[PDB]
Amino acid sequence: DLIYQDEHASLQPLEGRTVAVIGYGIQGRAFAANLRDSGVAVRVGNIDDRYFELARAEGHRVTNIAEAVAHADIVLLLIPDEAHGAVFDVDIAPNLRDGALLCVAHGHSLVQGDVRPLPGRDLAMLAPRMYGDPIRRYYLAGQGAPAYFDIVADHTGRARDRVLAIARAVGFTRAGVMALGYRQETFLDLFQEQFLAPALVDLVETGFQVLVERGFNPKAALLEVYGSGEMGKMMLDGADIGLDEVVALQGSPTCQVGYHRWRGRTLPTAVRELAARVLDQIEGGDFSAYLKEQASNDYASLDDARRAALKRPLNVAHAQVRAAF
Amino acid sequence: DLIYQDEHASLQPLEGRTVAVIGYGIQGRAFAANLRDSGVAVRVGNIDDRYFELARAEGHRVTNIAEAVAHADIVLLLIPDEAHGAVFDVDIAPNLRDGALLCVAHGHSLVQGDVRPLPGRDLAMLAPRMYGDPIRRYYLAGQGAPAYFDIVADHTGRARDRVLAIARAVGFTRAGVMALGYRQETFLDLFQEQFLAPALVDLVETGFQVLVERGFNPKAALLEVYGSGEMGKMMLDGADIGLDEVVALQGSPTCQVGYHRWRGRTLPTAVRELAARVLDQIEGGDFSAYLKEQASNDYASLDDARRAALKRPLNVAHAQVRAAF
Ligand SMILES: Nc1ncnc2c1ncn2[C@@H]1O[C@H](COP(=O)(O)OP(=O)(O)O)[C@@H](O)[C@H]1O
Ligand SMILES: Nc1ncnc2c1ncn2[C@@H]1O[C@H](COP(=O)(O)OP(=O)(O)O)[C@@H](O)[C@H]1O
Repeated sequence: DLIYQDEHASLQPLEGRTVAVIGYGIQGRAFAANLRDSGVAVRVGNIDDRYFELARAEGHRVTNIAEAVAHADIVLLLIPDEAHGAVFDVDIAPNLRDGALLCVAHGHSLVQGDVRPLPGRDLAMLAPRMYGDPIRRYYLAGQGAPAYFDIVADHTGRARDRVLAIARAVGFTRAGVMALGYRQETFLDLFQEQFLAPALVDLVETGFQVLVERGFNPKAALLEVYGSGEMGKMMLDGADIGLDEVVALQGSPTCQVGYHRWRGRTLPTAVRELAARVLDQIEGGDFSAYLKEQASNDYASLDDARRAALKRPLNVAHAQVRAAF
Repeated sequence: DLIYQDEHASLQPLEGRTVAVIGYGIQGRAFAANLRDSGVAVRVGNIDDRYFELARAEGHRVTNIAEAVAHADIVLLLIPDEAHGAVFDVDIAPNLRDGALLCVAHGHSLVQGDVRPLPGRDLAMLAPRMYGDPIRRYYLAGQGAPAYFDIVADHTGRARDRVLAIARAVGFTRAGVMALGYRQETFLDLFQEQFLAPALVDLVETGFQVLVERGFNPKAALLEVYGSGEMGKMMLDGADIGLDEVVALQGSPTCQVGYHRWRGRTLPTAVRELAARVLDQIEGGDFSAYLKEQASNDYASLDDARRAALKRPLNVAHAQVRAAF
């Protein structure tokens, strides 16, 4: 495994170079803010909207995307993946200076083919593992977000040092920056969204329903299941020292005994089989198909699931809790 | 439902009264710090150890437990439940001033019979839903922790106002303080520890194993499954606006579509049946039995599960990650 930190990365490759940040959302504003604080010359490329006005008002050298790319050596494409293909073809590819570098913040856009290698220019992924605002927090708190990187096209032979110079300027090198293919990163993102995320909430919901069906106070049921933030905190503390280690160091004897009675025995094999069924759907291409179909409806059936979800006892109870507290 | 806030509670019942905080751990130090900042006269009762020295060094009027109870009108018993029975019988019950109030921070000690009603004195539960340090943070941040309360013995007719005066002084009334029996609170605590907590980690682990078994980078697998804190953050953000609502407001279309494809369909009935099997074990008394047996070994078999857990691929991978980052 190949993991770079502050000692293995240098700010030298950015000296006298202009970085263009495309977008000024939760991702864009964080990168832009850190780069500037690290002494990197940063321009903001953005469309005529509210986000553009914010960048100008916060002192950044802000123009339309095309202008920003023309006046830049490293370009950071930090807008939604839905916009990449169009912006890439019209703004980026035509104006990208000879020997310049293009970076995306995950592999979604590269796997889709919306962003592609260009003869005479470098292309990379530099994907923080924390989305948006934390990147700004961690940085100002002397820390940084862990990140993956992949050199897609190294037509200069300078991509790696420049990629890691950005990674360092933004703070990612402090935690550490590991090498991993954009394709695998994309499949981990989708897997977290399609198996893990739903399965946590389904489980949380199952606990709520069983308590309510057994005549426990619904507001209290929801509060303990996740409403407290206690389940939230455990999973954040777990990321530091380990999930079992949280129970050992923080938990009481009555808690530890009870936890360990059911640890490794709550799930039938059926769960494992679905985790593989979900991966099949991502690697095989069955999801890539599913998604295109939703987008053709204008995400009509998605907006039904949005509204269907809020009718569920859990989301009914949540509204009743927030109102009361 | 009966939920009290700042407007429905008063600091008047604490004016010219002395509050004794038994213990100075993560719970004790937080209560003590807030009470003092709210202008309440607070004494600290503690045994001859490191925790006692900390209280004295931070300016608190600190003595042995028995002395603190004798010189107090409201007593807060904020030490481990293992110590309650002994401290109660020797220190509290013999010295508890006529018409004084005893409070515990959950129902564990009351259900066990270690803390009991006394003729001529008040007894209550005031249980914050966030354990330890957050109580201090939330307070200094102008906020407070949600809490449950139960009046066990109201021999004065003044218990409720004094309980809620403490609740307000500590900050719990800001969020809100709901009425709930100590017995139910105990069963929610144990249920969170025995079904939900294990089932989250089992699920997290299942995701990790499936990814590793399919030739994904183990360090990356663990990072995405919980190591990021992204799953942690979602469940904390979920407590604010709702778990499905987090996906709707923060998630991308590709994320939302994928999440909603598997939401409500990841778990077979077997899961629901165990959630009931776990409740049976807590209400029926089968767990109360299980626990006593572990304590007779001196928690020998628990220390085996502690060490067994750290051998699991997930906890092996966690060590490899933290070291690397
Ligand atoms: N279709 C589009 N074409 C170009 N830029 C866009 C488009 N849609 C949104 N943007 C820009 O992308 C940013 C949106 O950020 P946001 O929606 O918060 O997502 P993210 O977190 O991925 O940045 C803004 O700068 C906005 O102006
Ligand atoms: N057997 C005991 N008898 C009396 N006090 C005890 C005993 N064990 C621990 N304590 C006290 O209880 C506190 C322990 O706090 P800690 O272990 O962090 O748990 P908690 O979060 O429940 O307070 C300290 O003040 C300690 O001195």
